[PDB]
Amino acid sequence: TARTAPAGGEVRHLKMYAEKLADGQMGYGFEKGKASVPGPLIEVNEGDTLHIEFTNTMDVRASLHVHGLDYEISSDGTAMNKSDVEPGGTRTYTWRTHKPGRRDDGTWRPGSAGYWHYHDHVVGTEHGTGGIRNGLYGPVIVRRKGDVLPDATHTIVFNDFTINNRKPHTGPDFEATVGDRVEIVMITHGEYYHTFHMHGHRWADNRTGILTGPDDPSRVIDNKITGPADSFGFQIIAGEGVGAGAWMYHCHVQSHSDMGFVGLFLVKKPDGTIPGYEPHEH
Amino acid sequence: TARTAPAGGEVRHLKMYAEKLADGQMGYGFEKGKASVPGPLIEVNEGDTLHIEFTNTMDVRASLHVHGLDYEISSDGTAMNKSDVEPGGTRTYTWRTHKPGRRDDGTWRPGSAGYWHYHDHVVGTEHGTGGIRNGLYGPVIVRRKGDVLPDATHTIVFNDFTINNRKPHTGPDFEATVGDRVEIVMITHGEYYHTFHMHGHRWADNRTGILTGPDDPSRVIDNKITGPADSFGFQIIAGEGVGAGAWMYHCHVQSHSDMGFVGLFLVKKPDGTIPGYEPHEH
Amino acid sequence: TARTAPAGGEVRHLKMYAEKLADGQMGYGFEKGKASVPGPLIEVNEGDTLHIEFTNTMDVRASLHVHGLDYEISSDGTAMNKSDVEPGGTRTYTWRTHKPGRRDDGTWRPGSAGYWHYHDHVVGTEHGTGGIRNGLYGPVIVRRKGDVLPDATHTIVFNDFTINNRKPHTGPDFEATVGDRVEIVMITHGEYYHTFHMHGHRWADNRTGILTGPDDPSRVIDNKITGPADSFGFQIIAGEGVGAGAWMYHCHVQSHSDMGFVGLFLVKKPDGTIPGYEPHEH
Ligand SMILES: [Cu+2]
Ligand SMILES: [Cu+2]
Ligand SMILES: [Cu+2]
Ligand SMILES: [Cu+2]
Ligand SMILES: [Cu+2]
Ligand SMILES: [Cu+2]
Ligand SMILES: [Cu+2]
Ligand SMILES: [Cu+2]
Ligand SMILES: [Cu+2]
Ligand SMILES: [Cu+2]
Ligand SMILES: [Cu+2]
Ligand SMILES: [Cu+2]
Repeated sequence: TARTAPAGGEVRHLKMYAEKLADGQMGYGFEKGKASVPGPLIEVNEGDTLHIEFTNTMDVRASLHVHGLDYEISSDGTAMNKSDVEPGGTRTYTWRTHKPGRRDDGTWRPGSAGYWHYHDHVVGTEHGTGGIRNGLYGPVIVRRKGDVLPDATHTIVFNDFTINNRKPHTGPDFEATVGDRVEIVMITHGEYYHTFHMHGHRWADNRTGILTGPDDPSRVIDNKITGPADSFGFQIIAGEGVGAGAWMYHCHVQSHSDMGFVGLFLVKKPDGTIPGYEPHEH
Repeated sequence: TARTAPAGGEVRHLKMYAEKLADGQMGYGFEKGKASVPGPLIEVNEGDTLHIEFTNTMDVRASLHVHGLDYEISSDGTAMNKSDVEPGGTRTYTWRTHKPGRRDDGTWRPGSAGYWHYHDHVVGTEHGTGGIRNGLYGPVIVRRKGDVLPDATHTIVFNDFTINNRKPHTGPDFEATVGDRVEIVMITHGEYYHTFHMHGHRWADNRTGILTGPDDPSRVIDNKITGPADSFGFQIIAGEGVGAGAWMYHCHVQSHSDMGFVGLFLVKKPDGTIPGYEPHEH
Repeated sequence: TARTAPAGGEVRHLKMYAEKLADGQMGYGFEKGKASVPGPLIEVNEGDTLHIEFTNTMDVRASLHVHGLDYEISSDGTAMNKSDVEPGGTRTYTWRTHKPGRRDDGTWRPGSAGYWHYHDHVVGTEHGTGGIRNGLYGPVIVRRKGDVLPDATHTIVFNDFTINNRKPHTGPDFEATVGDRVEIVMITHGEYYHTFHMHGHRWADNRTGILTGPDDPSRVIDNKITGPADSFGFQIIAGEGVGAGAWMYHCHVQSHSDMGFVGLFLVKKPDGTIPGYEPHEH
C-alpha cells in the first residue's frame, strides 16, 4: 500500500549538456544554462532503454560514463574506445537495463536494479580526474518492479573533502516532515576513503537499504565506509522512533568532520518547528 | 539448546561517569574511580529503554553519543543541540530500542539489534576528536529475541594506530578454552582505515557474524576493512577445527602491523597449555 | 546444466617452492624454475585435506600462511609459532577444509568455501611485508558442492600501487569470447585501500559473486572498496548484454588510475575481432 515501481520496458529519450559554470566548476544539466552539481537524477525501471542526446558545450573534450547499466563499447565514454565528445560536439549515448531471470544453463542473471551514477571520463586526465573534481558527476537509480518508491530523493556526494562540491560549513541541508519516506543516494569520488554517518536513523546494508522481512540477515547500520566511485542508497522514515530534530550527517573520519563539511537532515513537525533548532542561530 | 536472548521490553537505569585518568587519558565507567578504556559494555534486548544518569567529573565539557539506538534530539550528545554536559554536571540520556515489525504501509521496520558503540562528541573538537583519542568510547550490544548468547564478550577497538589505546607490543590478549563460544565486538575510531584479521577463525559478514542455515549467502571471511565509527561483531567457537594455540589478531595494513600493534587470542587445552606457546618467552 | 562442483573429502598432495627471481622479485611455484607472481592457484572442494611439501630455495627464511582454511597452529606460517622455514629447508604445511553443518547445540557451522589466498609471513618483517611486496602471494579457492564452475579463472592482485607486481601501462590483460563464463579472484595487499572497478560487467556482493535466485537481497555492484589481505571473487558472462569490447578494469582511486595501472578484459567475437580495438594501436 506504499507506492511501488511498475514493470519496465519503455524506450526513453533525454537531452543532456556539459557546461562550464561561471565560478570555474563544470556541471551536467538537462537544459543549457541549468547545469547543477551534482548533475540531475536519472531514474528508470528495469527493462527501459535510455537514449541520451549529449552535447558538450565546453572548450575541452568531455564524456559521459555510467556505472552498472548495460552499454555497448561505443557508449563507454572513454577516449580509448573513441567514445568521448569534441568541444561543441554532440553524441547519442545509449544505456540499457534488464530484468533478472533464469538463464538457459539454469543460473540466475542479476538485473540492473540499484543505486548507480554517471561521470566524466576525459577532463583533465584519461580517467576524468579533473572533470570529476570540477563537478561532472550525478546519480542514476534503476528500479525493480515492486520496489518501494519514496516521497523524495536526495543525493549526497563525498567528492574529495567536499559534500557536493560545497565549501565547509555550507551544508547541504535537506528538509522533511516527521513520517516522510526519504531516499538517499550516496556516491563517493576522488582520492580518499570516507565513512558516511547519519544521526538518528539507520538502514540495511543491502541492495535497497530496506529489509524485505524477518529472513534478511543483512547488517543494520548507521555508518558505512566508502571509496571512490562507490554508490549505495537507502530509504528511511524521517524521525521514526526519534522525533523531529536537526539530525547531522557527515563523514566520521575525524579530520574530515573537523574541517566543517557537515550537513543537516532537518526533520520538522507539521508546524515547521524543530526542537532545539533556532533558525536565527544558523 | 545454546542459550538465546529472551524478548525485551524492560526499563533499565544505569549510572555512568566520564573521568580524567592519572596518565592523561579519559574514560567512561559505571563507578567513580573505575573508568576503563574501552568503556564498559552496555547490553540490552530489543524493546528495552535505558536511562543513563551521566556525570561529567572532568574540568572540560563532555558528552555521550550513541550509534544505532533510538534517541530523541535531546540525547544527541552534541553541543549544537545543547546535549553535552558542563564540568561537574549531570544529565540523563535516554536510549530506546525497538523490535522489527510490519508497518501500516506493508513495509518492514528494521529492529535496533546489532553491534553498536558510544563515544564523546565535544572534547577537543565539536566531533569529539580529542575525547575519542583520549579513550572516551565503548561498546553497545542490542540482542534480538532468539539471538545466540556467548560464553564471553571481548571488545577490540582500532583507535588511530592503537588497539584499545595500548602501546605497541602490549596486546591486549584474550584467553579461552577450546570449544568456548567467544563473541568479539569490533569498533574503529579516528583517522585511518584498517583491515581486522584473525588467525585460525572465520565468521559471516552479516548482522550477527553467524549463518542461520544453508540459505544465507553472506561471505564467510577472516579479514574485513573498517573505517572510523564502523562497528560489527561476531561469534566463533574457540579452536574449532584448528585446535589450541596462540592465534594472532591484528590489522593487516602492513605498516600498521609492523608497528607492533598486535594481540593474541590464547586458546588453551583444559590443562591450560597452548601448543607452541611458552609463557616465559612472552 | 552448467558444470558444478562435486562433494569433497579427498586427501591431496602438492609440492610448492619459494624462489628468488632473476629480477629481484620472489615467487611461489609448483615446480623449481616456474615460480610466478601471483603464485599458482590452489583449488579444492570443501572437505578436502591438502598436504603441501614446501621448500624454501631462497637464502632468507620464508613461510606459507593461508587465510580462511583450517590449519593447526603448527601450519601458522609465523616465526612466533616456529612455523617458518630456514633457507634451503623443507616443511609440510597441512590445510584442511570442512563442509557446513548443524552443530550439536543447534547452531550452524559455516563451511570453508570461498575466495581466499596465501602469502609469506616472515620475509622483511614478522608480518611478511617484504615477501608480499616482492611477490610471495597467491589465490586459493574452496568450492561448495553444487557451486557453479567457470570456463576460466583469472587472478587480479592490487599490491600497493601495482596490479600483480606489473609496471604501469603493462596490464595485465585477460581475453575471453562473448558468452564465456569468466571467474575473477580479487586480492589486495600492502599499504593502501583501493576500489576495484570493471567496465561493462557487474556481480553480487556475496560469497560467490552470483545471486542464487530472486530472494537474495545482496547489492549488485561494479565497484568495491578493498584493503590489505581482503579477498573476494565472482563470475560474469563475458559481454552479457553489452557485446564484444576492450573492457577496462582498474582501481577507481583517481591518483591510482592516473598512474597508469590499468588492465583490459578483451572480449572477442568468434572471429577474434573487438569493436573499437585495433591491436596495432596497443
Ligand atoms: Cu573507468
Ligand atoms: Cu571523509
Ligand atoms: Cu552519531
Ligand atoms: Cu566511474
Ligand atoms: Cu556525529
Ligand atoms: Cu590498521
Ligand atoms: Cu592470517
Ligand atoms: Cu560516532
Ligand atoms: Cu598474520
Ligand atoms: Cu588503488
Ligand atoms: Cu566505469
Ligand atoms: Cu594475511
